Amino acid sequence: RHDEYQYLDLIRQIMRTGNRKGGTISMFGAQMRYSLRDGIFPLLTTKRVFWRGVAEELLWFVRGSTNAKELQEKDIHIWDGNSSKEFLNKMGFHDREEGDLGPVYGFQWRHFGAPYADMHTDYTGQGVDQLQQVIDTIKNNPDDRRIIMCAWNPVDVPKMALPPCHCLCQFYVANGELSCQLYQRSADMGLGVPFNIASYALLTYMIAHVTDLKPGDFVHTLGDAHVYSNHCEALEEQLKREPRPFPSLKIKRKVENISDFKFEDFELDGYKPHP
Amino acid sequence: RHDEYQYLDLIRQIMRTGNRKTGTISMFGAQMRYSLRDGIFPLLTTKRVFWRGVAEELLWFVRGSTNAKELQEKDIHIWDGNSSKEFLNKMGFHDREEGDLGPVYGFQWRHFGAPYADMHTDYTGQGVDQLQQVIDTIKNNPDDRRIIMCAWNPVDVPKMALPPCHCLCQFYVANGELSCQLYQRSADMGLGVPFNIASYALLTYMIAHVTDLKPGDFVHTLGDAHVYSNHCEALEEQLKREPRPFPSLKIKRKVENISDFKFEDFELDGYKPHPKIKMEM
Ligand SMILES: O=c1ccn([C@H]2C[C@H](O)[C@@H](COP(=O)(O)O)O2)c(=O)[nH]1
Ligand SMILES: O=c1ccn([C@H]2C[C@H](O)[C@@H](COP(=O)(O)O)O2)c(=O)[nH]1
Repeated sequence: RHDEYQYLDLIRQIMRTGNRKGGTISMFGAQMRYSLRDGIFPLLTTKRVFWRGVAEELLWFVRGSTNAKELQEKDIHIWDGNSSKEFLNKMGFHDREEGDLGPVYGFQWRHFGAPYADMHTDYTGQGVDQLQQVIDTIKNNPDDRRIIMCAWNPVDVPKMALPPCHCLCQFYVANGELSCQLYQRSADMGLGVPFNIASYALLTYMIAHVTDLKPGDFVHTLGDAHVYSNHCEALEEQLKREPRPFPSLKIKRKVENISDFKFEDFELDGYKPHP
Repeated sequence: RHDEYQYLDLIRQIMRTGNRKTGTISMFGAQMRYSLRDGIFPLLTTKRVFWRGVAEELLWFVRGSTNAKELQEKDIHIWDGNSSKEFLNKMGFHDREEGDLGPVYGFQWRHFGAPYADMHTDYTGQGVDQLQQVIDTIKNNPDDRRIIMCAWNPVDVPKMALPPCHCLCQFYVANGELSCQLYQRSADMGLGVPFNIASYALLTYMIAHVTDLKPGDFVHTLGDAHVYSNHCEALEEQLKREPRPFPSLKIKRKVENISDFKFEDFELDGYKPHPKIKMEM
């Protein structure tokens, strides 16, 4: 059975048995598994996913950036509404300049625990570089059961433009394969979840490449999994669609370090989503 | 189907198809759901679980303690091997006194982000009191999707006697019920997982009681779920056992705040487990 049916089945289950809150319909606790083997890339097909946005945002997290203007320069506007000087003033951050998202993902992955000042501050050597730590552990002690990267930082969540949906991820190595599990506290099934699967499947492909392992599975765990009430009609139309075979992903060259990837290094072949 | 079959089915699946890597046999990524409704308490029945240890350890976390001697005074020795002055010296903590586990669960739940000194330091008002925060959010904004308590603190994990297995938990409210999901990075299916289910089911019962809600579900999510190779014979004996109906749990009085619970406040009725099975190191 096509892996995308897990996603469609959960949407069907939520709309048919979920809890209505004043508007969403939700369920609590779900888990999906997507194979990443033999070049398979789980970019959902029953609706087009924003591949360019997935990859550019992930490269921006890997650089440790908290500056939304670096995404805007690449025509990525996912963090726009939360980076305006007007929105930042409404939250309570008065000396915060346009584009400064605060200590969001990039900062937590590269500098967890460092005191945040602004998006231009040199944080070199400050805090825990969890992304490099996971790479070092996968290479040196792959059976380790603490290969974790955490973005949910209770100290910093109030300083962020938005609290992170992707709380932590854990890696696992077996059979020459790298697997990843993501704990996502809040999942908009309609518009958020396909993008989120692609982000963490892509991070797994990147870390596998630089650790000389093959991608295994991406395990997606959800907390509050929900459908917005105004998307139900559109989702009933999407549930009529049969998933198309997933595209393949190849990395075009031997990339040495996780910081060395560029958008052009990815070759996404055969992506044929429904209209 | 009895909820305990989810646990038994995973043990069977791990031994049959798990990855062989002391040797472990493991799978990555699993999820179980245990109903906590109508007074049902998921204290596993295929082996007798240490109920007084589950409860006393949880009350010790709620107090914010990191002192294993407070558990020892109650004849609870679960944190002993990791609190000896010899073990603490091997880890690299030289000025650490006997019983000082470092900034483990109790400290992270009550004082996340505070600088840890020792187990006797007064941390009043320091760091984030995530447990009280969870309670305030459930009472004031129950639809909130950020009702989280995190014990995985990358800054403090190197100072802990042991890195936490229980990384975070999230709460959810619907139809007057409180549910909890635990993300457990590492799960020993033999002796670890039954105790761990009981701890977070009990925490859900306690928070539901103080927030005027009814317990809903406990969702248990696992990362590296495994069995030790030397426990396979014992686990094959456990798999022959049929689960008995779960016991019930009642809270004997109206407890106002999460910090006010005492072990005598719990009434666990009808616990009828099969005997313990030796699973040693
Ligand atoms: O990567 C992301 C970011 C956001 N959301 C959705 C989940 C919720 O619908 C909303 C975030 O709102 P809160 O859970 O923080 O209230 O956006 C996702 O699905 N994925
Ligand atoms: O509450 C706990 C604590 C420990 N363990 C088990 C999991 C592993 O077998 C071991 C911890 O070792 P690491 O995962 O930290 O290596 O103890 C549990 O199952 N539950």
